Amino acid sequence: MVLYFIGLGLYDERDITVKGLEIAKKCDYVFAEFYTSLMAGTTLGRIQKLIGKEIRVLSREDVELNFEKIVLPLAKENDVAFLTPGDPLVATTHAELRIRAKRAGVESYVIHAPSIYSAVGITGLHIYKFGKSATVAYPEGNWFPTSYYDVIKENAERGLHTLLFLDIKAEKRMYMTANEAMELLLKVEDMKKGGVFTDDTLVVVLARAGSLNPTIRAGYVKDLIREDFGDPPHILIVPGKLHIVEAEYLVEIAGAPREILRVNV
Amino acid sequence: MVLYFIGLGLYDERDITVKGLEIAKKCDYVFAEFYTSLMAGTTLGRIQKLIGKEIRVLSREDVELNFEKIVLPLAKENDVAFLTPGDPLVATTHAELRIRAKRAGVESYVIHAPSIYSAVGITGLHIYKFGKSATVAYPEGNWFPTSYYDVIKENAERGLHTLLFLDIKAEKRMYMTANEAMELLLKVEDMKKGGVFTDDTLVVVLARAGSLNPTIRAGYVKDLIREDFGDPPHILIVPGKLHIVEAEYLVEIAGAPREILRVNV
Ligand SMILES: Nc1ncnc2c1ncn2[C@@H]1O[C@H](CSCC[C@H](N)C(=O)O)[C@@H](O)[C@H]1O
Repeated sequence: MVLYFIGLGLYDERDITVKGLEIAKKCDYVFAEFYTSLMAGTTLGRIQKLIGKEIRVLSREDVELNFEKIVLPLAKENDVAFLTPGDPLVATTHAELRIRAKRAGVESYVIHAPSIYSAVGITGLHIYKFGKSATVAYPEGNWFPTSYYDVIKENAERGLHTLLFLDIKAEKRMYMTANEAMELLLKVEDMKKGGVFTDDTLVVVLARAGSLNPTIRAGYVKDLIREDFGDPPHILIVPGKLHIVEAEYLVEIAGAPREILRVNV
Repeated sequence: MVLYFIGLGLYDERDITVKGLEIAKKCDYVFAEFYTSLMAGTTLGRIQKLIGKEIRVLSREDVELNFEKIVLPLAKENDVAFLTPGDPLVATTHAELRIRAKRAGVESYVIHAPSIYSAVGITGLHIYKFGKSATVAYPEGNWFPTSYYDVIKENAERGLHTLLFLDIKAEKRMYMTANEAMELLLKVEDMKKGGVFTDDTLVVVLARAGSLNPTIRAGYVKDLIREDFGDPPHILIVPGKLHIVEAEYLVEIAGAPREILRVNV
């Protein structure tokens, strides 16, 4: 009778909310997609074991083109769940699927889960200070995406931090590292020369949020661009002007150069 | 020797993650704070029964002034949990507590949970389009703060959405309603005349996010200002120019008038 969109969280199968788990366990059919993000600390098997249900994984094509043919038909006479990494409606286009559900006469409900969008709070940067977000996409052929550079410029001008989601090519098992994102940004900088992203720019890297020991590092691009931040997923952040407490946390917790403690007010 | 910052999530006792629950259950001591926000869909008793541990609630003073006197001494020789509504470290004052832990020679780990910051994705508005966030504070005496109005102005002129956290008197457990926020914003507009918030402004109200039955409503201030959005908590969003997909979700899912499809896109 219903369709549930349930987030699985940041890193492993235990990042699902108790609410989401109890609801999933009682659903008749369970579908899921693992192309919008990477849960580096679990496997399909462990997720299936926790929920006690077989999980039918769908590809991007299955979802975007055939969601109404694969999932919705069952939701008309059964309780169906659609699982996704992190929060199902953050930096995905899954919200549109609720419209398809409605038009198909299917009621849908959303169960949230920890998202990287809010988890960056662990970097010590004030969440309210984050401005517009952007995605660093892999260049393809003659096409080299650069909109994310303008976003950083716009936020920085306002003293706001910029969250940069990094690209993912699930089927090819490609996960953009913070290092690759920094390299692309330097290239865009040489092209636009806006002084937005250089070797002297302070950046923050958060890798495998959700795990108990995520990698949290802050420093200048010149020093971090070749640093090993561990396995993906990674997210890159370009902070705006720092408040004293933000700088203190980056130094004490993220190993940033003590010199950033001296904010230029 | 270990302190766990564990998020309780959005609304009720089941919004904690499985990871958070299992870790909390094994902790020797469990503390909690309910001053950064509240858990409107549950009670201390229900949270205690779920975790199966006595929970010592701490006031803002207990934490800000005495975190190292009350919590850290126990964390030095035991496993201690510190529960917070939402996702830990979204609240600005949380981060610094990890530095206190470090100074006391205590290891700390963060267990994330859903935050309203990311849960607003259920409004159908693209997460990347949210700019700087702000809090609408109740005016009192001769004090009439209005910085949140400027935040909306700066975001909107850049085509970005503005997430407005509404004031809460945690201690007294009194919540500002979206209606009161709209009244205040109209009040501020009449004083600043910036043309930022008027009867013709399109707003989105999200009430009781996390619940299976949150109220999601979109429409013009003139129509929503006296509407009943149900019990707290309420969140108010002033969207910037909309992508057609965002507008269609607001119409189909949030009952927005068809007019937004031609006026706000
Ligand atoms: N645990 C994690 N650690 C670091 N980055 C993460 C992450 N989970 C997701 N990301 C980042 O976000 C991108 C996916 S965007 C989809 C996000 C998801 N709906 C959520 O709510 O988190 C990844 O390519 C990566 O850059």
